[PDB]
Parts: sequence; structure tokens; C-alpha cells
Amino acid sequence: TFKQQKVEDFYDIGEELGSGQFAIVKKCREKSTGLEYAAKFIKKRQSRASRRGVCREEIEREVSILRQVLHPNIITLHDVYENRTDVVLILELVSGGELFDFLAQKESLSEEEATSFIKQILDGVNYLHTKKIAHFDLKPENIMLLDKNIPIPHIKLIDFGLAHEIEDGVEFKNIFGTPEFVAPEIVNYEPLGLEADMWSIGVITYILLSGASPFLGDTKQETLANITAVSYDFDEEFFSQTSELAKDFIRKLLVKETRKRLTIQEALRHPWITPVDTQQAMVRRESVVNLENFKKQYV
Amino acid sequence: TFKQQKVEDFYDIGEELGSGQFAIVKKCREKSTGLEYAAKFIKKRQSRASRRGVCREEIEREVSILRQVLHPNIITLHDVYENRTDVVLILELVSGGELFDFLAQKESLSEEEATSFIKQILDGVNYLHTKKIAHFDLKPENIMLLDKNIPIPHIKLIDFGLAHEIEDGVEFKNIFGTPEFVAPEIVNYEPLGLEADMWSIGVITYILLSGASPFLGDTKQETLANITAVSYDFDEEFFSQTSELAKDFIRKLLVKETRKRLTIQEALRHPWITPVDTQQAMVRRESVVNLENFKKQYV
Ligand SMILES: [Ca+2]
Repeated sequence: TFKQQKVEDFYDIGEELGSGQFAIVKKCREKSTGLEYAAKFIKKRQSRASRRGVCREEIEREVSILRQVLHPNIITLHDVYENRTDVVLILELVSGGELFDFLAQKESLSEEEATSFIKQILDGVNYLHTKKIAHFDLKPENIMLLDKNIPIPHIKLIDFGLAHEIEDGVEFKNIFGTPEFVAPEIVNYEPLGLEADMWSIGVITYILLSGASPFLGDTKQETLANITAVSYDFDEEFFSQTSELAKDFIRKLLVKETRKRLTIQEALRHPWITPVDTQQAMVRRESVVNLENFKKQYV
Repeated sequence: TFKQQKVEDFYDIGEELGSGQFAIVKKCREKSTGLEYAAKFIKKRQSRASRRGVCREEIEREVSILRQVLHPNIITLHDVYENRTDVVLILELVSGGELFDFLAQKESLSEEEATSFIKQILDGVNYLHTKKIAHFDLKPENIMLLDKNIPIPHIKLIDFGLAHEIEDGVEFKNIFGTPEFVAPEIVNYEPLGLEADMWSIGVITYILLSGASPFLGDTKQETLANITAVSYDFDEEFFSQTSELAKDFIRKLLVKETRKRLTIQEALRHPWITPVDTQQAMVRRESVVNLENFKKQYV
């Protein structure tokens, strides 16, 4: 159930935080408490054939999933309102900007520091996967920071518009997501599961370390072909300062066969995320991110 | 190659006619002639990773295809300008609005009259397929009229944003288009050809006669499933006045196997389009379009 009231009776609506093509997000403040939040206005789809808005069934799904999740690295749902046109989700305010845009301003970044941000993401996704929840839209712009003005920023995974609970012995197939970041089973219209998220993590890791994107072609047709042929390389132009541990981590994620891809638990336990001896920790410490190419590709 | 000049040096730019995600159209008039056209501004994509704009390569392809086609049922290109941000296609002015919107305002409509509009579409597609051009975006909003105010409106296929030349021995695969109208090979990411256009015609015919949509589900996920298993029917609620010839036409278009689907020439020869005896033509004349459900689903 959604509250059948005028949201603006209870919240002062403020400046825009961004706007997808299916939602508009704005700062707000609950009048009764004075606490700040984000108000995510979702336009309800008015007809079955319509390409505008979202069908209330999928909004309900997003809400149902948000309600199950409480974790430091996952956006927190506060409330839901509804009128004739929109459903409005009141969500924890995540104002710190994107992770990538924080990194783009660093003057130095080691793999050690890099892995510490990546672990925050793995913690969030581990939590969802344990609850059998697939995010299905992991990509830099859904990786945000609470506050970009503290020494080590806190990551929050946002936007559960495509998230889905995965049911055993129940097949889920659909096509969606940003081509650059989708797993081969999405392009190939094959059974989807928690594995797609793991693929995305590899692609995001690849970009964070190097500035390059593994499968991105000159056109979408090219991107999809690269994905499905699992066609990519570790160009020395961009990867010459990247550790073998890093590449091994990536290599084990960018795999077509869903059952051979590292799970979230295995990713957390990979030596590049969780060194098992001093030697590995030193190597990681001595490997640097390609800030120069990273900054360049992301501006 | 595109004229590297300021479009408005040569045209008076008028009112906005329409706009999509990747183009905006304004009415215009060439100064030297006084003749009117439509100026289609297409924003150039500025980076490979960017999701905004169209890459020049695909704009070139669209232009390249339009320059090859002169046929009374196909929009006719006049010129192309280019500036810093945009490529501007100067195109024949098609002002009569959408075919569907005109049908929806109709009092009565027989299958004989319906096949008359469908034939116009088949003529345009036949011309295209002869030249090995696949349109790849056959759907209602891309089927316009020159003048809705004459007894028998003149149909014009528009929007070659997705059109592609099909090369023998060259595999083309991609994912695109409107879910309601895409063939199974698009959804399954299989080799694409001229056959996809024939599927689309099937769907459009289904809708035109009945007002209902063969594969339309409650969500995209469902639409994609229906398409792939070719799951549809002729609900008597809507098809009770529709001839067996019409349904046979649709049946032979909505087939999964690309090799068994009717080609464009076979469509053109189908008895529902091209009756061989007085008996068939009577039946057509006596079967009525479901204007009532049609108006409802589209207006
Ligand atoms: Ca497939």
C-alpha cells in the first residue's frame, strides 16, 4: 500500500538532484521533523502500449525490494506517497555525487585505496545477494557517495528500478540495462540470476583501474558483439602498472558461463580484495591506478 | 559528405513540428525557392560512452540509405547540412499526421479499404527490399500521410534511423526497436534480415483490423516472452467480423522461422491483398474493421 496523500502537505520540496527518463528526484525535508530526504517522483504508465512512465506493478516491485534492505552501503527507503499521476518514494538523501567523479579529482590512487572502495560495493551487493536480490543495474552512476567532503567517502548503491528477487526453479528472462555494463546472458536473452551483477562488477573494476572500457565499441552493435564474444584485452598502454592480482580478479568476473563466474562470496575472498599474506599486500600497495586515463575518459 | 554551412543561411526556420529522443523537427522554407520542407536536427554524439546523441557513422548510414530511395510511399531526402553539434536532414514535408490517427476518426471501414492502405505500405517496403534495404522500425508512428483531407490519404513511410542494408554473406545482429513490434530474431539476438520487416507488418495489420495487439503483455518482460514463443490468438471478442483471408495473412506473417515467413512479394500476392476471383473480393468487402476497439486502444 502507498499513502494516498499530497506529498507536499508533509514535505517541503527543494532543488533537483537529477532526473532519469522515468523518474525525477528532488531534495526535500519532512515538515514534522526537519530531516532531509530525496523525493523520487515516478510517473505512472497510463496505458499498456505506452512507452511513457512506469507500470505500477514494477514500481510496487521496486518498493517491495527497498523495504527489505537495511545496510550501510544501500540506499534506505523512508516512505511512499501516491497521487493520480505519480508514485513518490521518499528515500535517504545521498548528496555526495558519484564515486567516479570523486576519484577523477584525486592526484594519486593506489590499488590498495582502490580495493577499499570496491569492497564497499561488494559489501552492499553481498548483502543483496544473500537476500536473493539481484540489482541488475550496477554501473558508475548508481554508485554514489553520502558525503564527498570526508577523507574516505561512504558508498551507497542507488536506483533499484531494475532490481529483482531471484526465485529457485523459476526462470527470469528480460532485456534491459546500459549496453556497456550488461552481462552476456542479458544480450543473449538467457536465464538471469545473481551472476549478472558479478559481471558488472568486473566491468566497473576494469574502468576504475584503467580508464578504458573492456567491451565498449564504436556503436551499440559493436558493444553487444564484444560482450557476447567476451572480447577484451589488458592493453599495456593502460594496464602497465596494474597488478596480476587485479587482472586475475577481473578475468574471473568477465566470464560467459554463469556457473564459472566468481560469486559475491568468492569475490570478497579473492586475494586482491582480501590479501592472505604480507607479500600480496605490498604488491597491491605498489600498484597505481591509471588516474590520467581515468580522468580523461570520464570528463 | 554533408554541406558545412549554416542551415539558416539558406532556410527560414519555423515552428517545431515534433521531437524524439535523438532528433527535433522544425518546419522550414528554402529562401531561393520558397519551397517548404522539414528540417530534422540530429544531435551528434560526443563520446563513445555517451548515451546522448547519435554517432556520425549511423547518421551517415541513414543519409546514405535515404539518398538511394525515390518512391511515392517513402519519405524523400532533399539536402543535408552540418554544424558543430548537429547534422540537419532537409526532408520532404509530410504533414497529414499518422495513418492510425486518421483511421481512428473514421465512421466505417471495410477490409477492402484497410487492405488499400496496407497495400501502400507493402509497395513502399517492396521497393526497399528490392534494393536490399531493411527499414527495421515499422510501427504506427512511422506511417504517416501527406494530406489527411483527401478522400484516400497518401501513405509515407518515415524515419530511417534504424534502416540497414542487408549484405549477402555478412551477418548483421543487433538489439533495437519497439518491443511491441519487434520480430523474434531481434529479441533472441539472431541473424537479422529483410524478414523482420514482414513480422512488423503482421503486427500492424493485426492492430489495424482489431484494435488489439498480438504480443502485448502487461510488462516488457511479458511482451518479449510472448514474441519468442509466438503466443497469440484471435479473440472472438475482437475478431468476430474479420475474414479468414485476413487471419491467414496475419498467420503467415507471425511465424518464428525466418525462412517460412512470407517475403514481401508473397505478401503482395496474398489473396487478401490481391484477390484472384470475385468471390474473395466480396468477402473482403463484407468484413468490417473493429473501429470501436481500435478507437479505444489508440485514442
Ligand atoms: Ca539468444
